[PDB]
Amino acid sequence: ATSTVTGGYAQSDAQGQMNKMGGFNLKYRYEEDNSPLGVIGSFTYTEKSRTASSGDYNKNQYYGITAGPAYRINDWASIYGVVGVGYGKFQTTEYPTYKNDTSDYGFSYGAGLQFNPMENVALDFSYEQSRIRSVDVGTWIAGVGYRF
Repeated sequence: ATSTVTGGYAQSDAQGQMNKMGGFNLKYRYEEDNSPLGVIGSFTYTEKSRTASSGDYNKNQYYGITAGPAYRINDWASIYGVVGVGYGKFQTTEYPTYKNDTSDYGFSYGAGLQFNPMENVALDFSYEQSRIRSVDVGTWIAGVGYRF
């Protein structure tokens, strides 16, 4: 058996919305007891509550639903390119008007890389990019956890 366990942050900042890293990631992987299979799936949830002029809600979230198996290359490595989906949500209006434009899924892809130097250290790294109306966005997850 093994359990990768990880401890890293989730950032998503964009050319018009510097939504600070107010979120984490985690992952889970089983080994199949009958094949060298794995899976990975990160989840991220960032939030930073926004007022401070007079009361203008600038709510959004960034979350990245990541999915796919893990492939057994040769020796001590596993890579898998995966999908992700990274977009804003909620809106900016506050006054009785509504505005509702930027809130509908984009397209992303990532990779699952998963590395183990030690027996209480594991680290893993993914990168995703999205293009929301020509707003350049960056998303990566990195950290350090433990190794079971």
